Amino acid sequence: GSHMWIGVISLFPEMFKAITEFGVTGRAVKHNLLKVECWNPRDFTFDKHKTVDDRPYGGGPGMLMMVQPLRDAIHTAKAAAGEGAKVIYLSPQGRKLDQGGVTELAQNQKLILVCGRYEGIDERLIQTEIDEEWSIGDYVLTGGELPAMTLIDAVARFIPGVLGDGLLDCPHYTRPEVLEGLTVPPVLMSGHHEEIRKWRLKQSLQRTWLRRPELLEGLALTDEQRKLLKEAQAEHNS
Amino acid sequence: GSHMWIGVISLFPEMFKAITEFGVTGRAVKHNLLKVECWNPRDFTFDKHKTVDDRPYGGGPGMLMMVQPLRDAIHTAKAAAGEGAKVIYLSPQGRKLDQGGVTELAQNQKLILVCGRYEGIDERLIQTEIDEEWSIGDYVLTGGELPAMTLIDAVARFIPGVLGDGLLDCPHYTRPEVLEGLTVPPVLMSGHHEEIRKWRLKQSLQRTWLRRPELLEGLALTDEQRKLLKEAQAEHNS
Ligand SMILES: CN(C)c1ccccc1CNc1ccc(C(N)=O)cn1
Ligand SMILES: CN(C)c1ccccc1CNc1ccc(C(N)=O)cn1
Repeated sequence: GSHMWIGVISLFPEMFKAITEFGVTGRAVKHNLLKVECWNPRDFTFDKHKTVDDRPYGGGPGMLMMVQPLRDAIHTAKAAAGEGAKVIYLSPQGRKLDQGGVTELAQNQKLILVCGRYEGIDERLIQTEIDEEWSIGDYVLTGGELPAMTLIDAVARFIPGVLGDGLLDCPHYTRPEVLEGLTVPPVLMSGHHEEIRKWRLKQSLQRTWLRRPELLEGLALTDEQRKLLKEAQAEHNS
Repeated sequence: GSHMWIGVISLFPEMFKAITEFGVTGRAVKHNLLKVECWNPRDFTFDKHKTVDDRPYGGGPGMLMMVQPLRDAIHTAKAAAGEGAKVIYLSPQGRKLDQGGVTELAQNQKLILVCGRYEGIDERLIQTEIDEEWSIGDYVLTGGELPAMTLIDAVARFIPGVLGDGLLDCPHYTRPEVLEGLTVPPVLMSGHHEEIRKWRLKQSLQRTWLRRPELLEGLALTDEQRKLLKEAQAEHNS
């Protein structure tokens, strides 16, 4: 339907089984809502030892991905994608991912995700082959595969059929009714649908204010949200 | 040595093969620098259908993780860890991970990572069993397993033997010397070690200023960094 195709360039394509074989994303793949197709630069080498790294000009302790096998793998993925695939490189230098960015990326029917290893890739391939650079957060990983899988999982939630507002989630409770002396809030047992809705929203506002108050500055709260937030801050200050 | 033990509670422990079987983290596991041990709540069920989810009090469309199998799995992991393991729950409601937070977390010799599925876990288990909540970024995933693997990979880079300053990385170049008409900066072929160091630092300052200027506000630049940043901004404005 609104299915999504994701090409992946990675030296460790088997890592992607973590999303393609399990849970909600594994079901999306099995039901053809999400297709994930991997190309490995190692298969595009020609020397006897299948070399995929190379030395940086200028010296330094690290290696980079070797240009030729990576470029050839990218070209093959682009040819398989046909027209209109956006090519994304995952790196700490990229645009910081957030939920608005996920929903932007989810608009593409095709994406190609390039997973860097070693110290990364040659800057000229970014210029010539990459459309957008994205980061999953301000921290350093050993390769771009976990960022690519994170991005796939986040976008997959927007594909119609895969599943069944700016604020943090409210607390949730399940059985039993008392757990190490802690009881479930009585409103949640009241059956009063509207009191339950307002309690949950007031809790989300309170938790957002206490934990991540900067997230509130970016929202235009509704009148109801403004009132419940005021109530929660009054209670907090009592 | 400074090895690290990470207990994981997950309904999909096989996802963790993505970090334990491949690349730098797979080597860390093989060489006993990193141990990752998984417990699955499904193995702590007692009904015929091995039920691991439960309905939220108050209604709503989602399910939560069932308390009893999850609590029992957590208790088993804590007993295996012995004393001093910090128990972390991965969620969007948690403290936002960044590199300073990774280095804080890397100080622990033992961690237990609880991976939520469905709409998450009962709030009272957070109160009774979880030490810290952490988020990998402001976006929603289908479970906490990719956040846990991201955290493991980021912390593993701090374990002595696993591998071979606030700014984004400089561009890097490898063979060939000309690539679709784009040449390598001559300084990197100069062999002048000190000119190369300064060029790389000036590029990191320039890229940080242009892409993520808020990161600069949190740094106390050195005199040399202040001078190279000034030079880069002068060049940019020429
Ligand atoms: C080895 N490095 C630093 C590297 C350098 C450049 C590109 C890819 C990599 C692979 N590592 C990544 C990738 C993404 C993220 C992120 N925060 O999105 C963190 N680490
Ligand atoms: C299903 N949800 C929303 C959920 C709710 C609460 C806990 C765990 C989960 C599992 N999903 C996660 C986990 C972490 C992150 C993150 N940004 O660190 C994103 N999603």
